[PDB]
Amino acid sequence: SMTIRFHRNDLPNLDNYQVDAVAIDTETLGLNPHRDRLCVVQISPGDGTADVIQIEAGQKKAPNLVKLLKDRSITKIFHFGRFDLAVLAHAFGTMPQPVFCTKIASKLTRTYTDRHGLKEICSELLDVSISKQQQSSDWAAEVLSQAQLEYAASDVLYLHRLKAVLEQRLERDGRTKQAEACFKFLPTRSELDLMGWAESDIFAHS
Amino acid sequence: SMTIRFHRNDLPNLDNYQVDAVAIDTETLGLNPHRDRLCVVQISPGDGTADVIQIEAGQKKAPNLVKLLKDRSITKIFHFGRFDLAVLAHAFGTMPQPVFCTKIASKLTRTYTDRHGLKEICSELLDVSISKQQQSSDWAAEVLSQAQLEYAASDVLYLHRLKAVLEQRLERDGRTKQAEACFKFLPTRSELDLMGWAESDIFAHS
Amino acid sequence: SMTIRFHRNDLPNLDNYQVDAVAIDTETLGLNPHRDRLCVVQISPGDGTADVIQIEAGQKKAPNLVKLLKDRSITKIFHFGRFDLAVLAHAFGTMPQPVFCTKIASKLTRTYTDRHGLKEICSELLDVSISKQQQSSDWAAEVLSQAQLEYAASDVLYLHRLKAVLEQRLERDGRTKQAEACFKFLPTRSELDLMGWAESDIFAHS
Amino acid sequence: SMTIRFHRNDLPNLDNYQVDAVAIDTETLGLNPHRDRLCVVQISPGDGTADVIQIEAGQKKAPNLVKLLKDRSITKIFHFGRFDLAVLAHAFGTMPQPVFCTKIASKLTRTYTDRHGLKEICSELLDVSISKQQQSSDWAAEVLSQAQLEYAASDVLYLHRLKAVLEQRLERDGRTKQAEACFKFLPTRSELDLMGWAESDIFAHS
Amino acid sequence: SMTIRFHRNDLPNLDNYQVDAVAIDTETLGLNPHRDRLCVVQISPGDGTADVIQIEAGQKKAPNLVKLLKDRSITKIFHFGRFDLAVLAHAFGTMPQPVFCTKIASKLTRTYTDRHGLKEICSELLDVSISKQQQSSDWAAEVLSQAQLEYAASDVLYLHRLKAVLEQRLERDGRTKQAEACFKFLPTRSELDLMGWAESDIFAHS
Amino acid sequence: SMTIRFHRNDLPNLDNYQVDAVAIDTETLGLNPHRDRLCVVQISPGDGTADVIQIEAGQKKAPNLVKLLKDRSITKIFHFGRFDLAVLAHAFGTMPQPVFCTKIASKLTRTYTDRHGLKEICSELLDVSISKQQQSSDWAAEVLSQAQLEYAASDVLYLHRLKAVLEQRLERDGRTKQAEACFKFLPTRSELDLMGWAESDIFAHS
Amino acid sequence: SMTIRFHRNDLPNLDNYQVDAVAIDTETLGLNPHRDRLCVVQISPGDGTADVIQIEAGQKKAPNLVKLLKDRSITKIFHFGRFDLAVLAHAFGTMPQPVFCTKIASKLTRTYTDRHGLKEICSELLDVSISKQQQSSDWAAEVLSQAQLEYAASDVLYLHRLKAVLEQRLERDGRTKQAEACFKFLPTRSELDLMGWAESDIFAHS
Amino acid sequence: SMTIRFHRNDLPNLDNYQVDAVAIDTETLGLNPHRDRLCVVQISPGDGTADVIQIEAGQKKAPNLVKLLKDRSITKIFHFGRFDLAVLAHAFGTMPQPVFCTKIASKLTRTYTDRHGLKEICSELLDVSISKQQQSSDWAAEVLSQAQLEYAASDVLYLHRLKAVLEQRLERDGRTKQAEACFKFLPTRSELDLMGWAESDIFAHS
Ligand SMILES: [Mg+2]
Ligand SMILES: [Mg+2]
Ligand SMILES: [Mg+2]
Ligand SMILES: [Mg+2]
Ligand SMILES: [Mg+2]
Ligand SMILES: [Mg+2]
Ligand SMILES: [Mg+2]
Ligand SMILES: [Mg+2]
Ligand SMILES: [Mg+2]
Ligand SMILES: [Mg+2]
Ligand SMILES: [Mg+2]
Ligand SMILES: [Mg+2]
Ligand SMILES: [Mg+2]
Ligand SMILES: [Mg+2]
Ligand SMILES: [Mg+2]
Ligand SMILES: [Mg+2]
Repeated sequence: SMTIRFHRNDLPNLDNYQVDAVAIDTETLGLNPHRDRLCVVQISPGDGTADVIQIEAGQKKAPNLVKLLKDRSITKIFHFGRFDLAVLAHAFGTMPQPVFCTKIASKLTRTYTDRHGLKEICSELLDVSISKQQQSSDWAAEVLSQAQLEYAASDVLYLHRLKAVLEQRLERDGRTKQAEACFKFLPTRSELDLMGWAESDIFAHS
Repeated sequence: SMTIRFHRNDLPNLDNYQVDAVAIDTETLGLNPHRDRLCVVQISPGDGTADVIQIEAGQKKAPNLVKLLKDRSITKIFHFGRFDLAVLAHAFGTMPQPVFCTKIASKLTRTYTDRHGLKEICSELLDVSISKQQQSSDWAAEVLSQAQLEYAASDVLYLHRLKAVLEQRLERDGRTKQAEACFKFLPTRSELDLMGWAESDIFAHS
Repeated sequence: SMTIRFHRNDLPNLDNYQVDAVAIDTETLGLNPHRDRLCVVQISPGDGTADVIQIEAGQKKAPNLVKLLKDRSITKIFHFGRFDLAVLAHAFGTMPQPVFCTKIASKLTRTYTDRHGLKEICSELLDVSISKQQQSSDWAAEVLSQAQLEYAASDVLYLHRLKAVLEQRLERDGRTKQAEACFKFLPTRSELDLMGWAESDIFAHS
Repeated sequence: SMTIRFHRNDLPNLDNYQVDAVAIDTETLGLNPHRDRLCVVQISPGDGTADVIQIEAGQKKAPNLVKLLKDRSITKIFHFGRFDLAVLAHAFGTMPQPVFCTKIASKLTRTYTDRHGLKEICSELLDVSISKQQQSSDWAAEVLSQAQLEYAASDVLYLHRLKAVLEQRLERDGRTKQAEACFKFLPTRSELDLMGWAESDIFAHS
Repeated sequence: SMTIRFHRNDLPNLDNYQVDAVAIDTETLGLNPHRDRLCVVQISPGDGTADVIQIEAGQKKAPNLVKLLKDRSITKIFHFGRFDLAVLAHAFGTMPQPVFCTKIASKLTRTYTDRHGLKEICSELLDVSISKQQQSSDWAAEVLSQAQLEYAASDVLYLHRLKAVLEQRLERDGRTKQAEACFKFLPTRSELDLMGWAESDIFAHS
Repeated sequence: SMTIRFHRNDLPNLDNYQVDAVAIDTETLGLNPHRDRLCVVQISPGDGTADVIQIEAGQKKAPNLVKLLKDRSITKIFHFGRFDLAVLAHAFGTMPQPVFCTKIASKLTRTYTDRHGLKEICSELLDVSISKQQQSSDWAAEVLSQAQLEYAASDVLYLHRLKAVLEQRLERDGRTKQAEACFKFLPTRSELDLMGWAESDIFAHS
Repeated sequence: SMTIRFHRNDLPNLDNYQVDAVAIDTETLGLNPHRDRLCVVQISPGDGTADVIQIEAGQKKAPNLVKLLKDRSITKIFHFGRFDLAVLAHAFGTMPQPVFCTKIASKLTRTYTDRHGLKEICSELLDVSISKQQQSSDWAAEVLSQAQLEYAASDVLYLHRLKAVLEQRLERDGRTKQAEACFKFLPTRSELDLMGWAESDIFAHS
Repeated sequence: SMTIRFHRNDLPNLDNYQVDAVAIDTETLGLNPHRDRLCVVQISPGDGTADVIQIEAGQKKAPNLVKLLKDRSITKIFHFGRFDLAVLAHAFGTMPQPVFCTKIASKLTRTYTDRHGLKEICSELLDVSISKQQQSSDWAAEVLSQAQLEYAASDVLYLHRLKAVLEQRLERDGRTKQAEACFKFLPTRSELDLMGWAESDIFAHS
């Protein structure tokens, strides 16, 4: 479709990615990065379109995508980047930075709710309804459905708008500096997950 | 005693504190910084002596101590600095930095135990036995006992040795960079505690 | 509308409030009064209308509303006043009294259920259906919607009727005196919450 | 002994009780006042002696003791009066008042510990060691041992000293007014226990 | 209606009750028999009709109903008689016996489910759909609704049919003798509840 | 129907069972094999038809079915065979082997979900919707309904297709060898359940 | 010794057992009667001596002991008979009756404690100290130690004294009738354990 | 000492290992094999001596030890081999087999206890007291203490005796075949741990 570009292995070029921030999500075979391989990277330059990239089993390189991940002048926007950063670093050897996490930003601004999922915050903050996938998907399937492409694109099509609103909220309630420190630490939080502390709050007393 | 110097309100001067790192702990009326005032600051320059400073109710200033807290060329060593940093920032208005936390360092090196208390790690890493206070203390008492001064000093007399050993262990098992990122974030972790997130892991999914 | 009067900062006058009891609720940025500011005070004199007052960030005074809060000849009716009393005292410096809490009264009369929410008790006791707000609201928004005004007004439009029925039930089952003692203590319960005991039943054994 | 006077049913007179406050504890057959009868009332006028009164099965009256319970000019001191007030009111028909509870006072002053038992607070606040009874006692036995009399007396011999110290601590940390409101409510808390709410915090949200 | 006869205080006579078994349920102000008075007794002779008896506050006698409760030649059928037996014994001073409990019988026969409620077992065993009351009822109300009468009657209109089917199932799977021993003990189980063991399995190890 | 053949006690012959694998499920009176007898065995040769065999109370033999269970050249396919293997071994004295368990295979392949029920995996892997039985069934009833026969047949009509897809997934993600070792152990796991370890993970540390 | 007579398989005669009550305990290979065989029966006629009977693997008969178990004129005293009754009935085919259980009697009299073990109640009620076995024993060993014989005898040497005291306590606090009903039901409680309800309180609501 | 031979990296030869079974344990930096490297392998040929082998950081080969691990004619005895098998396979690339696990064997024989630790079973089954290490050890230390060597040797010096006794117990209580099936599966259980199922019972329903 005009909204969703599908690719195998990597972006074909970075012509669409002369931007200051990109929105990223991933699909995997599950929540254990050492067991469950990366299957899809979905990314948007913020212009209302998305690229959905199918990652092959055993794929070690994605040079164009990795250029964006390494580029320190490009902010990588995630919703709950803690997981995606670990998966991406594990897959391609580069820990993306710098980052903005809309879920951390939601936790620091939407102090009246415990519901910080992407669907909930898109409805509340953007008046955008994204459909939640009900049946679980084998994202390692050789052929991905158009339904799967649409779900994957919906994860990134709105993160730039979400970041814009959450930055306003962070400034309004006075927590911009703390959010930024969380974003600076988040790559280390993901590293510690890969290293063996996925189940531990390193800052907890016990 | 020759090991422990007692002071009211503040250090009398910084003649003893021409150092690159200081060891710090505090005593309070309890674990809620908004309710439970700061009562004692104990600090050591690492030379085998300690200063124990009695903090008065309503005391808003401690200029000599605060000079050390603000001095970015002086590393402040804590065991579980997350709490002390919040108490100190709440009391005097300065968030101390930069910091080294021996409890975070223990969690990242002593991967074979869940026991990361100061007494346990001093015994294991330093062959130093520190006596644990058994009965709970009113640290807001007008007169502090010599026993209380000794307990307070024991909290800081060994942190320089502990940091030396833990830095070696961090380098041996390859986690120096992650530890340093945790130390950079820790002042924000303490800020978030004071701001209302004391009971939340900001990096958790839910 | 004729049912709902909107105001900024404060009631314009007390012409509508020559009454023996007022019904009050609040909206905030969340459940932590030290973190989450007061955003809305909604109040009804019991005549089938409601005033919805938008409270600005940093607002320290609301003189007309505070006159009602201080007036010991005016009973302040809440549903779960424990929270609202703490928020109001924190915002404006006056602990409202005397009070009647329809949730405490429900607990002492509706001994056949664990459901003591306002919607449930309005349906059962008054045959009045109030719509529950489904999506969470940013009550600190510069502009409040008419939907938000209606939700806020629904919190206070029926508390006088509810108190009338609950007083009858308290007398029928013989617990008026105990309810009144609870209402006398409730301002202290809210004070203790602000002081640091929000998570503790002060009367519990342990 | 000179410290402990034993009585059957009631105090023989109130010659020893021309005082402004009395210290009281009880022994029962267990923690359920409707099932487990009152067996012993122990009381001290604060002069370093104690009266231990054996209560018979089915005993409905204790006129001299009840005169003290009703006397509003005499403060009844308990450690955790919530239970004793319910037992006494159930046994003799009078809810004692006014009261001072050293356990509530401890909770409001000893903010650095979760240990608020009588033995712990006597050691810490009074430097008085009271022996804890290790084996459980049948307090309904026809004959009480001297050991049992000593345990019962130890419960009341020090409450006046404890109240003196805790009043100083309440004033030092600024919570005298809140403590007094708790003491005023406590008789109602005990009434609500007898009425069927022993397992419910009436002030809880849910 | 022809199915439901309403009475105040007691059955007018026992002309309808020349039977070998009666079906009984009750309504109360809640689940604590010492606090929550008996409000309704509903009873059926098994002929497809039901008597619904409104019990007044403070009512100590119901002579015709109590004749049935005491009559050892008449089996009293309950669904979960453990509660009703305690309420009835508390209200009128007679522990009904002998009894049959369809819930105990269900537990001993319907070994393939954890759902032993009356609605579930009537649907499964009788192909009879009884409507569950959704909103909670004040059964102490001076005036009971026809809806309330129908709910109360539905509790007893089918227990004879249920007992017939459950007796067949008990015989089929070989547990008639154990069921009968449970029914013989059940009045004592209800007595122990009234005596103070409502929260304890007396046969448990600990 | 042409899809479902009903039998009493046993298959009439094995003309339909000249196959390399059979799909099997059972129905019982509940989840405790020592208490809850086998009531139904449902089996399919994989050709789109199913045999539903009613097992009588006290039935000790089913010679034709047991020939299939013992035949080591015939793989017995189950969904969660752990339970069925114990029930079958308990009923007829033969532990079926070798086996394939689609639930173990699902756990080893569908690493992105915790939902491993037959309905869920048939929908996801086969695009086959099987209706879940909502009301609980007495499977020991003398007469089984056509609805019950259809539910029982649905348990086995698709297991050959499910095994085909799961074998492909096991090979794709590299866990065929581990799955096969689990299938070899499963008969012992069921034996240990019958022997008294039904509630213990024998491989757990503690 | 003169206190302990050892036997293989059975009592040699009943010359010592012309009594109205016997005290009984057992030893097994564990707490699951279907898995863990009976190994020892220890029994006392109440005269200060005990018989310890070693039960062989596969032993189906113990005629002299079983005569006592069946004899309805002989009360069988246990501490927690619920388990021993199931083990004995499983081993020899006779459910012993009538019974007295000192643990049920303790629960109904010692309302001031949750500690109802034999050692605790012997110390408190009899002033008799019995040594608890610290290391776990293989009671199926071909040769039992004298230490094991002494432990086994200590289980029964004092139950007659314990029953005497507990009967007095039951009469004093008015619960003799309820205790007797519990003793009448206990054989059924043990039957239900053997039948498959060992983990269920049959009288519970859910 | 004559009992303990220390080696760096590997056994110097297999002259001592012309045996049918070897006893093995390991020491690591913690319980996560992907994070916590192998530090020590301790092994005994069953002759009352032990070899303690220090494993270097990054060591990928131990050819003589690995010859024993691969040798299918040599049974590898562990206490809780589930962990050691994963650590050894992760370190050197060979999954040891066949195996005997004394902890699984204990679980299948010592049905009267939940205590299956090596110290407990050595005391009970062998009358051998092994000292438990109290303080936690850094097993990655460049220099291991003689105390550490003795602890490590104590883990393997008695496993042959333990296996001898447990085989007798397995035969006595009839579970040899089930134990052997568990031992055959255990290498797969350890593989599944390394693959990502360390926290899941693969045989559980859910
Ligand atoms: Mg996604
Ligand atoms: Mg994401
Ligand atoms: Mg300290
Ligand atoms: Mg500290
Ligand atoms: Mg509101
Ligand atoms: Mg409210
Ligand atoms: Mg006492
Ligand atoms: Mg007391
Ligand atoms: Mg009912
Ligand atoms: Mg009922
Ligand atoms: Mg089935
Ligand atoms: Mg199945
Ligand atoms: Mg025993
Ligand atoms: Mg016993
Ligand atoms: Mg070891
Ligand atoms: Mg081991």
